Amino acid sequence: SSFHATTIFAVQHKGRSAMSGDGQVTFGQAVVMKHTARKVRKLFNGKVLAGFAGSVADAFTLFEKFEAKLEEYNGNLKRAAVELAKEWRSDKVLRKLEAMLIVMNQDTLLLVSGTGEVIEPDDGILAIGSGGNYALAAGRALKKHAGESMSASEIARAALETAGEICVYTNDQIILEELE
Amino acid sequence: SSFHATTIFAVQHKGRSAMSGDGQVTFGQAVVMKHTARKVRKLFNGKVLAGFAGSVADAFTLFEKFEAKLEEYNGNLKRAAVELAKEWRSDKVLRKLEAMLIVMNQDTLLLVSGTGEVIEPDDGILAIGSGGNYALAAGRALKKHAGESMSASEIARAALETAGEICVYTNDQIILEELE
Amino acid sequence: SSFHATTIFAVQHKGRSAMSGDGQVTFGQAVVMKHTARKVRKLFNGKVLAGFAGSVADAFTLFEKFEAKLEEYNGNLKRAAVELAKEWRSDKVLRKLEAMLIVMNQDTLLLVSGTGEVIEPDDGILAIGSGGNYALAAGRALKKHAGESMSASEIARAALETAGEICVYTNDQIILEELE
Amino acid sequence: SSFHATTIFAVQHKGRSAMSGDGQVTFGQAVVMKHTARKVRKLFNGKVLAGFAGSVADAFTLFEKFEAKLEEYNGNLKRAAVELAKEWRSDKVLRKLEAMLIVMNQDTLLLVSGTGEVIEPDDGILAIGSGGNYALAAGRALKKHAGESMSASEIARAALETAGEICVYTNDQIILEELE
Amino acid sequence: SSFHATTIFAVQHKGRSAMSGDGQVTFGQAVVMKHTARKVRKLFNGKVLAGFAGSVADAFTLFEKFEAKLEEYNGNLKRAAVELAKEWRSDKVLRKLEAMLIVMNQDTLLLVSGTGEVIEPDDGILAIGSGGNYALAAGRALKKHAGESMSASEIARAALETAGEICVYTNDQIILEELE
Amino acid sequence: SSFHATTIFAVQHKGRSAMSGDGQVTFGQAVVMKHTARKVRKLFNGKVLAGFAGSVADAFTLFEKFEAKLEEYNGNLKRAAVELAKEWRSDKVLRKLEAMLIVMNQDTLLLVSGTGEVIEPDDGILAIGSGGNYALAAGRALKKHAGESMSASEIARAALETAGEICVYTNDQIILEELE
Amino acid sequence: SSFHATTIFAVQHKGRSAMSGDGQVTFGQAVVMKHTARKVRKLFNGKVLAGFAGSVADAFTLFEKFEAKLEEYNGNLKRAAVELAKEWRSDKVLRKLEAMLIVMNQDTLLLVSGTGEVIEPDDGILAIGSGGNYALAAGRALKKHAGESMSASEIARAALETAGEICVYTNDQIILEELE
Amino acid sequence: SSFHATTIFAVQHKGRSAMSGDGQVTFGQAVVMKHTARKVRKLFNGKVLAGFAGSVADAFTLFEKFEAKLEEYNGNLKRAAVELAKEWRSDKVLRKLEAMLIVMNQDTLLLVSGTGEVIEPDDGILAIGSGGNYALAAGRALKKHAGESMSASEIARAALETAGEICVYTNDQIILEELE
Amino acid sequence: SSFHATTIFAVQHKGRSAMSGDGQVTFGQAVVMKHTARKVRKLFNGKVLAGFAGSVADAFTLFEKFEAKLEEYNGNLKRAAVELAKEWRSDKVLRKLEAMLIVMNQDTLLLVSGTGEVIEPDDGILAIGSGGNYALAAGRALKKHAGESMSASEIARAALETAGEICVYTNDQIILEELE
Amino acid sequence: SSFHATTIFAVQHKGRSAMSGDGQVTFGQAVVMKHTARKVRKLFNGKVLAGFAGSVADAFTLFEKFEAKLEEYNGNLKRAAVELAKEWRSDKVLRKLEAMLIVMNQDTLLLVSGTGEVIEPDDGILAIGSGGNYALAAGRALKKHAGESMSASEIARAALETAGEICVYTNDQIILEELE
Amino acid sequence: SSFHATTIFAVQHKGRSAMSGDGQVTFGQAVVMKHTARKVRKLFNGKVLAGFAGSVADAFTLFEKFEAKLEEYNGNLKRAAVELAKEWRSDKVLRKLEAMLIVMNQDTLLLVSGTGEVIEPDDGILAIGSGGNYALAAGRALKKHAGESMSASEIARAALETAGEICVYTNDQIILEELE
Repeated sequence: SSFHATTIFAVQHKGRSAMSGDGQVTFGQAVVMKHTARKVRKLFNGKVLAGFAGSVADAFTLFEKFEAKLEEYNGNLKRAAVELAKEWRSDKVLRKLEAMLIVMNQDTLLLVSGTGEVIEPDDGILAIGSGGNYALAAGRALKKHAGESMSASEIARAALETAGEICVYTNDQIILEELE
Repeated sequence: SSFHATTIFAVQHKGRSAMSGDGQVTFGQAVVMKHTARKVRKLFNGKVLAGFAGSVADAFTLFEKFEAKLEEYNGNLKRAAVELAKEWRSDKVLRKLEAMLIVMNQDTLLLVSGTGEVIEPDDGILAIGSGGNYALAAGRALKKHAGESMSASEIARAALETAGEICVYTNDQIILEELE
Repeated sequence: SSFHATTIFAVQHKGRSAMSGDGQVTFGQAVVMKHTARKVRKLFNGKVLAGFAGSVADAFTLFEKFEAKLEEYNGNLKRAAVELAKEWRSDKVLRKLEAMLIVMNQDTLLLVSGTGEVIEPDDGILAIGSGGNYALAAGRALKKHAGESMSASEIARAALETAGEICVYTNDQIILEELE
Repeated sequence: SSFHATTIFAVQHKGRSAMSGDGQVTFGQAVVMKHTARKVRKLFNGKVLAGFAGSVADAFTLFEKFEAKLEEYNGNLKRAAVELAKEWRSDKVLRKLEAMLIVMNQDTLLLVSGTGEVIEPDDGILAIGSGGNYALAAGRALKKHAGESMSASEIARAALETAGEICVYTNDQIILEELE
Repeated sequence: SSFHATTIFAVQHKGRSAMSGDGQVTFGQAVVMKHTARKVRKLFNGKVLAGFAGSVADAFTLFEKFEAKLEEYNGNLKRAAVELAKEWRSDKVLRKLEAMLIVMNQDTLLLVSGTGEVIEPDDGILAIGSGGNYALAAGRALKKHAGESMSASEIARAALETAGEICVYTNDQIILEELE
Repeated sequence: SSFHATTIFAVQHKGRSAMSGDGQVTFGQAVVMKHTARKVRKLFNGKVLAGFAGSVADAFTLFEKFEAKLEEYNGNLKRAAVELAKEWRSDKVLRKLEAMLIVMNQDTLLLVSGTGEVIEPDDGILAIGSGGNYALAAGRALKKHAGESMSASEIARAALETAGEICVYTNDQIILEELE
Repeated sequence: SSFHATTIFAVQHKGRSAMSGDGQVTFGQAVVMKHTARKVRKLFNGKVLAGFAGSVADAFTLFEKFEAKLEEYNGNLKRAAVELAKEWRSDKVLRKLEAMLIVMNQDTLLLVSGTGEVIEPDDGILAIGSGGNYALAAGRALKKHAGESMSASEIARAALETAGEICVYTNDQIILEELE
Repeated sequence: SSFHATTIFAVQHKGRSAMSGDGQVTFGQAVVMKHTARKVRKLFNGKVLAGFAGSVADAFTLFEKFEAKLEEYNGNLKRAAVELAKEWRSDKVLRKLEAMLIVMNQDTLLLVSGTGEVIEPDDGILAIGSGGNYALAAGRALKKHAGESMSASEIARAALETAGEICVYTNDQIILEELE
Repeated sequence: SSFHATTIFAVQHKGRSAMSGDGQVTFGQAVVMKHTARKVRKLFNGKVLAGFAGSVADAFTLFEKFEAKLEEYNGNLKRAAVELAKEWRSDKVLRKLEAMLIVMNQDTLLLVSGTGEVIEPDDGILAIGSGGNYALAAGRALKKHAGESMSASEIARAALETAGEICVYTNDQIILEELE
Repeated sequence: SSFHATTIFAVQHKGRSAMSGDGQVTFGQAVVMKHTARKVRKLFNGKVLAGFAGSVADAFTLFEKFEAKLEEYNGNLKRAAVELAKEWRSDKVLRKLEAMLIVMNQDTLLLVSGTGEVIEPDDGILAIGSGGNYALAAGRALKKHAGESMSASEIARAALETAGEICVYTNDQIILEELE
Repeated sequence: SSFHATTIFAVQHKGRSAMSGDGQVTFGQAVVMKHTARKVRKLFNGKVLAGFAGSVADAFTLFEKFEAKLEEYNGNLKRAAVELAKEWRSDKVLRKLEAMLIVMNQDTLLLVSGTGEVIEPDDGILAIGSGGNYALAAGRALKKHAGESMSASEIARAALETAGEICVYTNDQIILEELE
């Protein structure tokens, strides 16, 4: 069989911008090889958060094509988001690729898919990978519910946390990133 | 094809005991026939909450065998929980049956399965049916997070709410039940 | 292969109560054997409308069990609806059976299923068999939009009409029934 | 799994020409990621309406090839329709592509398919994406029945409306477009 | 593998009543064991034609249950048709049974199915077994077309004839039956 | 799913040469998008009838390669028939292509297949697409049977007619073509 | 579905060398389109017999490559046999191809396969296509038993004959060929 | 989907006899409902250890039949082991059942299976449920290597420990049992 | 069928660095062809250990690309690890390839996958091929428990040992390697 | 998954009568639970050898029904062989049963199958279970080849031996039985 | 379907070097086309035995690439073995290829696989194709057992012999080769 997605969660609340992801590398059906991996990077002079879901070749790889194209247009996510899609959708080797890409900036927030989708969350919460939905369900849940009572940073941390709790493919060691 | 599960969520917080479920009846792949159904009943002189997931024949049906056996032992869920399992696990017609049964009392809380399982949630949250997990992920999420800030009743309401929001098979019209 | 469901449509608007169904008997993949069949009967001194979907054995058969139990409780659809569910859900031969049952009265309106479901449409339109949805779509659509502009009888007629238009399994010759 | 088609509906009644589509982005089995998206664009100095179904790469992408070839022949839809078919049908990457294209003009109206089909509705209603039929059913149904009673704009709106009602893959927020 | 259906064709034109069937026994995928078999019998003092499709146990077997029930009601096909369905639909061993039963009388004409269907051809042509459709397509074809120019008897003969000509599972040696 | 074949029927009787086809565009399982389409063209100074089955890109497309190669040999169907096969059989994009091509001339008559077959009907009747066989069964049926009593033109018309009558994927609006 | 192989049979007895094949063109599951086709040709100044099985493109096509390489080595079947194998086995389009090739000369006798096999029958009977074995069975059987009693020509004829008898895919009209 | 086995491990080293099992109740694909469950019981005046794997109905249920037959023969595991096999293997409801049974005594040690197997480990380690092997691997491994260095109790504990490490279906909270 | 992975195990304890793998070559379902093979090589002036899993072509092959890129950056595993990933992940022929690569150095330790993953075990044990987990289970288990009590070399040896015990795909003859 | 067959080999040479079988209990795909099991018993005052293949419930179970019926006829294997078949073939629970039964006497030798076969080896060698064929291939091999050079007893021993050597599901610890 | 492997057996005993293979060409499921074929060749001035398994195109083909590369290194099997693997593993057309290659020399002995394996039998016996295992089981069997009592040459002969005896896809006519 294959390696399982990592779970990754981005959220944007009261103008803080945040991305949490697990470390759990779940190989095969059931086996776990590692308990920690970095797939949330900081891109472009800490201006963007991007987490990928996938293999660190694929991972690294996409990332730069997002860079390249971010410079290639001086800060416009949406634009570069797109022009990557095009690039990803077309490339033989990545077009087939399963996972997605979470990109966000100071302002705004994007799902970006092997398949050439690019998605914009109405409510400032995006989420990918194994437990995705579970954390999505945590995210949206908290924001709606203890927006005032908690933070950006915090809400995301927690997303993941809940995930690992319902979710076999998600684990307690969380990486956390925010912009300034 | 078949009718989809309803989603139902029970939770027990700061000694309030609560069960929310959607109404959405999703027939076939995609079609929706109704937007309201009662599958959360009050059982045994408002002493127990029980929601089922399923068909109201099956529904009604199980319910009474839980009654019958609740009287048959003067208030002991666990006991009756079990002795139903036995009964359900064995019966030709219900043993095959898909969904589960959420039963709770003043005190405590149980999953009860066609298959003769009976389950006890460490953290006082149980959840069944379509969006289950999504609401489970809301439940556990809130409790952990705005326990103080919100209620029994409330937390459950909301579970469902979030569900319908991620979940195609779950819908906004929620039934709510609590004991005293 | 098997014979295809017939399409049947019931609706209830400004106090008239109505059931339209096609005649198309579509055998096998593609073949059509007949262009007319009656599966909408009048039941219980023209007090109820019921159409079934299925085989006229199964058809006849269910119908009487719904009779028997309608008398068995002096006009209560819902009640008898149910008690049929029970009976159908249990029976070896009818439990497995595919199609559902539309039953409505002066007052009110029910889906009733081999599976032990019994369903109540918030908005007075019910629909079964091949083109079903197509006509549910038409139903639903007419009422919201030309409630004023058209009738019970007429709205039902049309549903089917539109069905046979999109749907290869539904055909122009429609049986129409109403109560008084 | 994959993202679900969006539902799009075009219709043409008493000389107004109209395109409605939902916003529901339904990822995976059941999950919903967004509630709004634009895939109905205005093309060629607001002379044509076109909605696509698909991914905004694929979306964008097709659209321009339909531009390019619309100019390439000074207003002839049908012509360009075709010549696109050809181009789409051949291209490695778009040929396999799932969804279709609705293109209409002042005058007339076209389905255009990855497969090299190009389709002309006898009755001025075309329809794509998830709930499609549901809304085609509504479309078709409205026009036959409340042609008089309602408009272009309005009939299209409603289609979608009814869709989101039966259909779990279609949602209430509708984008509406007409030409002059 | 299994033995293939025989093809059988009944038709009723200008008040002559006629049933043709092939002899071809096609075993396994491709093999042919026999070239002649009688599955068209005369029943009830040459009052009825009945052909079955199937095994001559099953064959013989059904036949008598049609007899029995024909006497059991003094000439009413429809009635007995039905009451067989019931009987066939229910019996463990015949309910599963694939093929159908063509029954006709002086007057009228019926398909009768393992599944408890009973069918009435609007246009006085019925047809079962391998080439069914091909002969159905001959039948309906001729009647519509050289009604005047040909007979009952004749039209049926020919049905089969055409069948064997398009159809691998149908063969030239035809049995022919009519009533007086 | 996919668009269904159109049905098309060519026949050659008492030296008249004729091609009928339906209009029915059956999309998806059951849905119908259009009720009229031209896929029977006149080719080569009304010297040849050719109907295709398929997409009008594919359609148009094949057609010209038949033209081109018909000129390329001054009237010899068979020859050009073949040399197309070669061309079609080899081309990546059409070799996979499902449907076939009916070509006929003043004299004679050919099936021509994506797969590089080229076929010659002993009896001057060819037929493709959805109801094919049903009309084939009508064709061969009539000719054999009311050759004298009817025409080229006529026999073909009717083919289709019968088809739509047994066949869900075939519809009453027929296009008719003949040479002089 | 696809067209069915034609059955072809070659045999070599008391120094006569013989190839019989049917004419039955069996399209789709069950349908028959033609009753005659030539796929047994005479090659190389009536020095070789070869029948193919397949499509007359593929047919023609292979044949010439066997020509070309027969000249390419001045009468050596086996040699050219092979060198064809090579060529066929490699070619993208013919490698995948289903059927095989029977080639025989004055002297000797070969099976030659899309797969790069080349086969030599110990006992001078080779056989391909639908009924093949059936006729190989007949072949083989005749020679062992009425070698004396019958001929080359005759034994081959008969094979096919017997084929069309057991086999639905094989038919009575046989093409016969021998060398001098 | 279904609930996942719990992992249970028994081992027997330097005359102590030991059973460890996790608490993880893993429902569905990925979900976890509980983190604690007891399926290791003490049987027969703390004379036997037995853990089951399964549902606490099935669980309870088997257990007693092993009681009953343990008394039924005054301490002989193997005997009763068997006679249970027999009983389990035969019973309609338990025969199909998935999981196995670990039974051990002062002396000795048994696998016992729904299938009528009864197994004796040469080396005193037995193991069932989700992570099983993982822990059998750990078991086996510890004993061979740190027999001296560690205990009964301890070796068993650890097995599970290591399980929950590799295995997503196994979790940290371990129930531990030994006899005297 | 195919040849089975060989089992390979690397571990790193108290600064010794170790790789054990079996010799069992298990062809087909059940068959064993050889009992010894070398797929653990010493790389880069005995500075690295690497074992592959696979075919000695694939084996050899990968190995050198890991050489080449190890030189290509003067001792940095991780770096070269990656740059290999890239290369492997991309290459048509190696990308599809099943097995992974274990690479470790004086210092540190890597999984490297045809898929473009590159993995770092928190606890210094890595493991591939047939029995893998079994030995990972043993690995992991030994270190936690008899770290003190045993060595690098020894712990690795044993892993495999235990493997061949549970695992039919792993066998007693172990190749052992360490660096200095 | 399931437990794998044991391998068992019976052979009869120069009037010695012998049965060898492995011990290897291979659970699941790959896992091995035990290395020794007795499934070769001596029956009927050491007059018969019988090995079964299967579960020791099933095992024991069959055995006695062979006993019972052996007494029930005073020494006639064949007879009792048969009358067991009947018994086994019919019984609901054993008729489904996979493995077979090797029975032999002073004289002669029998395969006896769940399915109601009873088989007699021409050459005095029978063999069942995992490696069957491999040992069968050893058996027949030796006898043919070093009949003189080796024994009954010996040849069988060895069978198994070879098996475990090619065969993953067969292991070195062999049980051996002979009569006098 | 396809042609079945030939069986081929190489063995090396007391310094004689030997390769036996059957002739049986088993086509399709069950059919046999030929009873003799040479796929064991002598290569390189009778210095090497090589048998292939497969098609004589593929066959011949591989063979020379083994030659070429054998010269290309002056007698080193292993080396050339390998460098073929590389070549075979990579080539589009042979990499997919099923069977293997048995190569041996004066000294030593190799399996060589489409997949880029190259294998070395510990015990000087290799075997490929249909009955492989059966003869493998004979080979290993005899050597172990009547090494002294029989020869190289002999042992191999016999392998095959036994095969054809258990094995449907292996036949009595054996080709035998040895070096000097």
